[PDB]
Amino acid sequence: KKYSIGLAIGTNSVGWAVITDEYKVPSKKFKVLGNTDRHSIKKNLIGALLFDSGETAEATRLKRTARRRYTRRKNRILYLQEIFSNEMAKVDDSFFHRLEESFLVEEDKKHERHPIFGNIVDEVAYHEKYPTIYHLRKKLVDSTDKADLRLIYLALAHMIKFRGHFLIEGDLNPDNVDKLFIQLVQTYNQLFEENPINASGVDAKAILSARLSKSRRLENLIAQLPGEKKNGLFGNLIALSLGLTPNFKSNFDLAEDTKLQLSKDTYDDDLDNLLAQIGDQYADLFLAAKNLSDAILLSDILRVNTEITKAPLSASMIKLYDEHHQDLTLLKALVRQQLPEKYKEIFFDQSKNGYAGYIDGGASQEEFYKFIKPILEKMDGTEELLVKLNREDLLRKQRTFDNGIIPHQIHLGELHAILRRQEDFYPFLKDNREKIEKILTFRIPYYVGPLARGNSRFAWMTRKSEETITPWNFEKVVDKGASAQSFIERMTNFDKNLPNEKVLPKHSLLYEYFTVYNELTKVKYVTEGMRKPAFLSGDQKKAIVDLLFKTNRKVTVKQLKEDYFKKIEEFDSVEISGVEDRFNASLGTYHDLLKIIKDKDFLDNEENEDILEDIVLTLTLFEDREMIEERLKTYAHLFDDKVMKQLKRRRYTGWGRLSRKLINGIRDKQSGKTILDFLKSDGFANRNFIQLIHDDSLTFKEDIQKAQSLHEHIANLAGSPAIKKGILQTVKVVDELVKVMGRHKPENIVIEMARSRERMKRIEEGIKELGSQILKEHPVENTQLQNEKLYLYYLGRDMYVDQELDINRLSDYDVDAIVPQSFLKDDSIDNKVLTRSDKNRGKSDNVPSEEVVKKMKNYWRQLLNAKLITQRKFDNLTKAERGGLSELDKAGFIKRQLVETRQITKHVAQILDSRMNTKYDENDKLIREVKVITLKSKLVSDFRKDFQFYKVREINNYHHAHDAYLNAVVGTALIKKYPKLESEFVYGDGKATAKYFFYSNIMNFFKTEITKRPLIETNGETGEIVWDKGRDFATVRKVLSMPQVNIVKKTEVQTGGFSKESILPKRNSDKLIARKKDWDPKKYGGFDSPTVAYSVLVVAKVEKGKSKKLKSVKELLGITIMERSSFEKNPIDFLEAKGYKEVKKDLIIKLPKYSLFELENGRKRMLASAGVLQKGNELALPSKYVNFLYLASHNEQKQLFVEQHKHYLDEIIEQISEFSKRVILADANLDKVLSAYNKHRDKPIREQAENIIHLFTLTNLGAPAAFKYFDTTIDRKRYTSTKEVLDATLIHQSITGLYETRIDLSQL
RNA sequence: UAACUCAAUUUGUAAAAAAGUUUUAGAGCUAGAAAUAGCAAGUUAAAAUAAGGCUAGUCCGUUAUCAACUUGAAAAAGUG
DNA sequence: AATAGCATTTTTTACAAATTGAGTTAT
DNA sequence: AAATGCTATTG
Repeated sequence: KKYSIGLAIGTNSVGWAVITDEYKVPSKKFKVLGNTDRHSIKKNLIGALLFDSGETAEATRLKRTARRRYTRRKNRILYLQEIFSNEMAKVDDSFFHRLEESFLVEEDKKHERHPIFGNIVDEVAYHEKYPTIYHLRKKLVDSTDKADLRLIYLALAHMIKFRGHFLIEGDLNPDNVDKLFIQLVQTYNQLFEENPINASGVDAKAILSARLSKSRRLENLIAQLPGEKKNGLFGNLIALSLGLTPNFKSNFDLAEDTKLQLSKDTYDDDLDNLLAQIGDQYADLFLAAKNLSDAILLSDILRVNTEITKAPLSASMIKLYDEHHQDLTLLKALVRQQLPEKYKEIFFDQSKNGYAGYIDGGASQEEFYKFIKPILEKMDGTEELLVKLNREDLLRKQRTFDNGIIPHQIHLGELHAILRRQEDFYPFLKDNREKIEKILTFRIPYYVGPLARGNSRFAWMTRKSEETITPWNFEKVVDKGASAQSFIERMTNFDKNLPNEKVLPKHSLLYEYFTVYNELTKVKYVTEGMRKPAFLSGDQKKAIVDLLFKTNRKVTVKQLKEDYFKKIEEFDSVEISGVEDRFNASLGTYHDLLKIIKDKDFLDNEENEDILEDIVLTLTLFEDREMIEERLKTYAHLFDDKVMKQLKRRRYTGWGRLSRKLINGIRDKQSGKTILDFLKSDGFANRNFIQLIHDDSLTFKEDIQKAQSLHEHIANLAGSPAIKKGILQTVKVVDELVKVMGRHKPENIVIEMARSRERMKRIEEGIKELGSQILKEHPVENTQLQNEKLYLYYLGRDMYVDQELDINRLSDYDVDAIVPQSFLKDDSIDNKVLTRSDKNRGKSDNVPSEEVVKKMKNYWRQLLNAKLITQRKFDNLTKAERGGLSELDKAGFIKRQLVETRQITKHVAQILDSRMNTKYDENDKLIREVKVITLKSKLVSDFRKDFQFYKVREINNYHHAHDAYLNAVVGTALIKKYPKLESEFVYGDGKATAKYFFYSNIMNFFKTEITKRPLIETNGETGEIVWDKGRDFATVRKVLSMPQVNIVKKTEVQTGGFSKESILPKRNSDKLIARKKDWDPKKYGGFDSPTVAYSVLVVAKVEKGKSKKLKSVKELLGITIMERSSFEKNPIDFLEAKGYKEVKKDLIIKLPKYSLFELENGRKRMLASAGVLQKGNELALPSKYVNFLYLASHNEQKQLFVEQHKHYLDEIIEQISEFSKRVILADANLDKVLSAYNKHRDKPIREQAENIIHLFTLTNLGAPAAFKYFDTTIDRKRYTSTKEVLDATLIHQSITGLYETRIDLSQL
């Protein structure tokens, strides 16, 4: 017979259902393979498939890239040791050996146990002399004394091993705050007597370098400068000091929007363009700002002078040490005096987050400071210690989270010192001073990637030499350019219309030309004389470009109607019917090159344009000046420096969507003009790009089609890989159902798809940039930012009257949606305006009145600049003053509310339709045997709420299956009752408020009570009956009442990390796992808690007693992710090695996670691991009870059904008890559930329902979970033994579950 | 459906950084047969950071994909 | 069996591709 | 961001 398919596609569940003609889902009696009593079983063709969320590639990428860093840092140290090799031997036989075995216990050590000197006395003395590595570093930088070759390696290696960041370009130097601010002032002063600025020199070191941020410290630095805008030149010179990218366009009235970034590798190149345009006399402004900006950077990383020591970092680290030494000594005597009884807790007990916990225990700085703060202020004579603790400067370590600020510049400055000292004493240091710096310096560029040799899936570089790559021969042995090119060319699109070809760059002239002449051709004009607006003159367009478009970047219709009509075609008033504002397509690259080339002869002529295409392609391709430099040398012979050196200055972003071939090249023989040249003159047709292709008169739409894997297809979908998993299983589900129907494709298919830590870092960052005074009466809670009344008030200034909404008034203050809930159903937040009242926003029957937009738009551009909300929020917000949600704007919001427009879903549709519709007809046209209907995600949600088919998720997993049914129902109906919409829902080929009245009344044809609808609703053409509100509305009721629903959970081998990542200390346990072959976890610790990949059923024997008497056994052994590859290679040896004797190789059942077992009384179990099970049972509460628990939780007429038919409780609790006692088996907890029910019967009607919905966690399928029953938590009763399963009935489901092989595990 | 303009999320890749943790090294001191007392110290470093693998690279090693049965190296097909 | 503690973090630069949602043009 | 299989301890 005929049938359809419904599908409910989520990230964790594909729901599926089959309906026949009478909206009925058939049963069907499938075989049962295996060795059980059952040969057969009748299942309904409804069900779901559950599965664990698919995951993104980020965690593996972060770890993969982290592992590339570790193996490099190692070779970074190896490069150093290789240098020191031959000379170190002469000093110490095996110094490098003693380091490499540092970690080994004394018992397994080959050399002395003291790594540095190889005996006790020297080593003890080394530490006594230089208590921190920084001491040695400093002393090696200052002292001129010939140093020990081992202490030189140990300073160099420390500087190389942890070498700080590569964020800042160029060479900053410790040249530094107030005495460099005076130089900026005196520079800006003696450039400008006439505009004078002064502040003397007192409070400079603080107002910049205070407790608060860097951006808000410009407001307390620059606003102190009375009669200067901080957004002027001297501000923008203090702006560069903090670390901004200002644009000095206005300041020196320069036409080009010149922007300078100080850390950028482009700044010295960006310095030349501003001085050569402003003069050389203004150099001392930048060359005195970079001094102060340096200061700004160093001022937070180092607390020393540079006048005494040439190692200001290492020195500054010693300073922290000595303060750490003093502050300790003091706090030692201060405890011995006032609280000598609490000395143990603070200095001896590691456990408590005291000092003793701070050092030898796991107490961080933040944790330690939070436990001493109340003991400081109590104990008098600790004034500075609180000042330190409140400045984060109390008892610092030299190795701390906030060492991230130190750039490699600072460490290289010291590494250079040491070498410059000891080369005088060591010949190999003098010769290799280049190499030893370069090991610190060199840094594989991101546009090269893994230095691989055809064995890295991810790599892409090109090898110029095949020899090994070192930091010193890199540019010799790697083709950096070619690699740098391939980095981009392996990601940018091909031409859709010609897949073999590659898209041109978004700023290519030949492209730029095409964009305009496609937008220009359709511009129609009307004057005083003309009677029907005439389209643009094919012949005359070449002037409109040369006159208006080649002249400026932006072409204005206002600057195109006024300039052209009035000065070209003696035309008074100019009305433009094609476009009314600024043109989208600009020739900007023509006006961008014409300023730099200063030749409209070369440009405009274009007798050879192929040279200029490379130039602009190179500017888009690379971002490194160094890369761009060489690449542009090919065309230096035509231009001097100022013409070919400002071309390294120009940089371009983006790629085009169309190739060069298509645009200019692929022509027609009949035509004899390209798509660009045909756009420039099409006579009296002036046809478009989309025209030019598809016009059957032209040969293009053929050429394109004629010149033009499930996993690949699904992979290629743009969408969360989490949804890409539901999509693949959907297609498998479908593939299987079709086979169940004797390989007979369906009539239709209906698809459907659903939709604190982030806050903390976003709010803190925002609170650092804002200057809000949050904290004054807004204490911190890391979690409670998910409070929506708290997140939207804050985001202390209320929206309606532009005042301050109170905390009690923030609960009473309304929250309006940006657009009424009728136009767009969107998450409350990104349209989440809270007003004093709704009566401020205006009429709810459209978008807010112009009056409030006229009123507040001047403030709406003060938070768009602050970037609080997207600019598309301000488009609708300002749409009252722009236009206003018209009766077409509303009809389109009410049409898209039911029609799926999301691209993922369309593809799901394209994929499914393509797979069903394979056969063709007489005239090469496709046969559409199966119709795929995409339905939005609120038809059924309404259909259920409207017609008493309510959903309660908590009860069981049927909702996903039920939805795929309803989705099938509505889908076949809305296609029967409106067949004209098979171009709107199906995949394949005042009147605005009348399209609205269609869309918004489409679903009313189900009803019976609108203000009188007929009983049998029919077709608007055929005599086909489509909905029989008498019969069909009780078949739907019937289906949701069906208790046997096919629920299946994907069986999945586990992948990912070997174990928990925590490196635990040494311990006596076989649960520890060695981090390294010869690293006995008795001695060295390791990991525990490995993830098992899958279990296997071993049937074999094990030796018993000293007799080695084989005793037979049958148990589950967990093959861990790390074990796995070993066990698969040779399962017998792996298992024999485990102690198993005479393994039955035929009986080794592979058991991945979620394997279902049927035990007795239909009690079912899913193995979660070798030694824990989870609830494999699903409870079907009858439909009667479901609708009760929804209303009981929660127009007037069905309320009475709650009070009446009440006490559905007593019978619910029962069904739960009868289930919990049969399959769950959590005696104590079911006795606490009952015991807590009976003592809450005097609690309201709703409350008892709200806790029964909490009760289903007990009976829910999957892992036991804790849950509350009123004010009584109920700890999870887990299943921590698989013994029972070993003699149960392993069930092998098919993806639907309709096919089963059941194996009774009474093997042995 | 296509190009176009403007501004948000999602996905994928590469290059870098700072910590954390683990063992060792940094002679603890007296008093006591010992348990235990008193006190002195404490900030640093080396090395490991998936076990590892062969393709031996300054590469690869945590994504995706997985009922059963028969057939296939696999992909996949066939089976009610 | 009931019971309880446990889980590696954070930061920067560079690029590409779709999507979504406000506009002009056309098939 | 929880959520849930390890780990160990208990009478």
